[PDB]
Amino acid sequence: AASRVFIVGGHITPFVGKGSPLFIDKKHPDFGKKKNMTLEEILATTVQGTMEHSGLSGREGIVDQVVVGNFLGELFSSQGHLGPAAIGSLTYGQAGSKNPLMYKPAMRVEGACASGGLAVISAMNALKSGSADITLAVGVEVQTTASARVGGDYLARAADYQRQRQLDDFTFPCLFAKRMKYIAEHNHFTMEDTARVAAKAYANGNKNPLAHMHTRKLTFEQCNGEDPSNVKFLGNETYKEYLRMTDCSQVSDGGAGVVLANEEGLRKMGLSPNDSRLVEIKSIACAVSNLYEDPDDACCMFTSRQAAQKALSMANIKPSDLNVAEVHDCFTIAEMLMYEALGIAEYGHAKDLIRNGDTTLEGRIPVNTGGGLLSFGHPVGATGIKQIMEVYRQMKGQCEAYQMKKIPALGATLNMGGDDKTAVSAVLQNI
Amino acid sequence: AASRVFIVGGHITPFVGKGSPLFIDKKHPDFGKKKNMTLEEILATTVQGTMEHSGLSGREGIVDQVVVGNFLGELFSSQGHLGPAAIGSLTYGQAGSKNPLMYKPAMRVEGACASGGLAVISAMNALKSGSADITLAVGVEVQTTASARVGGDYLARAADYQRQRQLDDFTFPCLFAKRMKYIAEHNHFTMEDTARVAAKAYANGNKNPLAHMHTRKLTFEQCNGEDPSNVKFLGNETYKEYLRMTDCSQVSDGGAGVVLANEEGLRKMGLSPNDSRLVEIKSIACAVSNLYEDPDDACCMFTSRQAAQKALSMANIKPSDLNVAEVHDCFTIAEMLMYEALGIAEYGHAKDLIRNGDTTLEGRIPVNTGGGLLSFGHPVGATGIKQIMEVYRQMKGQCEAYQMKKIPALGATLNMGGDDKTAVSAVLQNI
Repeated sequence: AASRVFIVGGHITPFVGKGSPLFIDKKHPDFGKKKNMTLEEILATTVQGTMEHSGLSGREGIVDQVVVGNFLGELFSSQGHLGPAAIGSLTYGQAGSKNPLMYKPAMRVEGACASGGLAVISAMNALKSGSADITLAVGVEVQTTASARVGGDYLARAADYQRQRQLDDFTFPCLFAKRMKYIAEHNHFTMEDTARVAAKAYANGNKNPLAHMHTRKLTFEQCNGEDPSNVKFLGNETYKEYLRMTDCSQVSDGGAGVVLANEEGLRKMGLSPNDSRLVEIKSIACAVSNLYEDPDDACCMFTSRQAAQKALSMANIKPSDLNVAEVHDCFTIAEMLMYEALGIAEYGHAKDLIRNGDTTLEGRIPVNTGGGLLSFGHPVGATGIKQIMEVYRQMKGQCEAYQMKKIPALGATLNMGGDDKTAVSAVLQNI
Repeated sequence: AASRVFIVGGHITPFVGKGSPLFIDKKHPDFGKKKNMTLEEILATTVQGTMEHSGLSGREGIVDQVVVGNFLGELFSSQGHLGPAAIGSLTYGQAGSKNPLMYKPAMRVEGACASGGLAVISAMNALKSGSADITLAVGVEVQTTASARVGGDYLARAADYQRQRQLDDFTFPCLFAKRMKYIAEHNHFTMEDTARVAAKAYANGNKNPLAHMHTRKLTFEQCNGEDPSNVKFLGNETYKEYLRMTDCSQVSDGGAGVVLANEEGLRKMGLSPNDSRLVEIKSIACAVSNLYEDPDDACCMFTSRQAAQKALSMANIKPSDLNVAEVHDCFTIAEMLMYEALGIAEYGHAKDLIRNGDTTLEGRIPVNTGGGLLSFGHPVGATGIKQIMEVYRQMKGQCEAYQMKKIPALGATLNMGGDDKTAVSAVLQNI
């Protein structure tokens, strides 16, 4: 009865927002002449691309169900109910066309910035339960339709809003600035260390045409505050000094999709489980903590640590076995904590890794090889599936300018929601 | 083959809003002195009541996963991320208390007014997949924090918002008024038939202390428009004449929860699968259509029909085998169409059932025995789980003044999202 799950293929759209030449604003050659994609268009592009790149064009009816991850569509796009949006995504814009997805099951799932990861878990339950053999998991978000401050208030839906919205209009930046204060007070790592994380993300993004910040070049020195425009922007005076612009992930639009199959699903598609286009999901785990209460030790992401430890234990591997990882760098501060949650650094030693370059493209454990949430960008619902697909892409040699020289055999993802209140971690094995 | 799934117990809160003596407004003895429950409070009450009534007190750690159904908490309560809200619900308001739900998997699922039904399917996939043996599915909603018109706009998130919000502020009432015009043009049923649905709902709700409209008595004649206050309130002139106030489900706050177990889960609790406190979920099915396109025949809810047909076929029963049902009467008009989608009336014959009383408490197929969405009320995320629990309560003889005299052996639910764009249907078998 031991039922395995395979990534058959997937798709990542360019991630776009302010600072990307692909984002249309008063300044783009096409301003007034063309528009940025709507949520519906990103979803359509993501579903279509996922089917295309997974060998399902012309046989989309063998997909059993679709799970959508999305956090804030109801706010930014006035649109919930993305299940039936997904069902209409294959033929979006062609009135009355034949539609092989009609009447299949579909839903949206949500857990803040972990929504993409949750969509993958839900898809996997289906594949393991008798009810599906092939599933589509897609994550989409549009956040460019509101100002930075309105956006902050929207993202604050991930916080304990009643308790924490008062911190700052930029509620999440402030919650992480609050960690960094405590982190500095305990000498856990420094603001130079977090600058070094950004330097790496932006260098990696410069090699990735899909990255929101692909065209932006930043030195360590700029990331460390030697740039007048790298402002300490928070309003809350208690935490203001601990966060720079470059410490923050992007407000982005984008989508990512993956096709997941069990062994019967592979058979229906004419594939063997040893097919070299495949990657096996050896394990996936989810851990969720208490929205209403925060641990004292701001130097440890306990929930993320639990999810990663569960996933690694289920896959029967240790962190030192990992060859590549994607982690939830919603801030530079978060990336450092993620190294310790994943277990690739001991508590208090993420700083060793970032000072030695161990997580750069040339290091022994490259992390966020295409730019992370910092430079690739952070369309919240897409992020969890983008993580999975970036491990997949490295494993199949598809990353071009940021391709790892040594093709990774084992990889991990670690996707987080809110201030370490939801976490989803997967262990992937190259086939 | 697959593991069987059992309802072990569950909970329904009173559903409250304008017209309920339990709802605090400028007119309640406690106005200015006490407040209505927040979403967090409803969720706490619901999670605690569910554990309470499912024999899990003290041993809540044996629950493997929690799934929350909710539609619009991000709008009405500025709060998403209800997974970790649920984890914190067991001990809500007791700072630092020990919490056996810590680090369990949890998420929110969403498909408009089918969000509760989808929570149930999702929990069931977990039970069948190796990852859970006992699950908690809870559905909650708070909608009384905005006006009726704002509420209309928020509920329009269930529509194709870009395409359909233009119809009316009351977008869903208008979409169903639009069906009713077409229905009247094809003689499918009448506005007198839909008055009869309301009259039965309010009579049933008068026997149910949990019903939002428990204290409101309405004759058929009032429901049929012989009451000056029963107005045709829509703005859209094309559809305005086809919908009265009493045709509409309530804007309610409330929660419902259920504990679901597989065979191993029963064993862990000390229960045998023949225990007379249990109900078996013999089948559950989901069907989703295209958000962007509508079928011409407004007289058929094709999606709901597909879900019901799949569920009945999986359970190897016919509609005529059913002894009780709960259907999605978001309008009286919807109830009539639900009879035909469920298959207890043939196409064009729901009118025969409402005229002959077959779906009343004394009929051979009672439907919505406690008031339905019309009188019990409609906290959208709770509805789907409330349906399961109402069938359970009838089957176990717990409905008091609205208890069926002949205990039902077989029951069905049909939960719908939006304008028949998502449907979830379950076949329940009494033990």
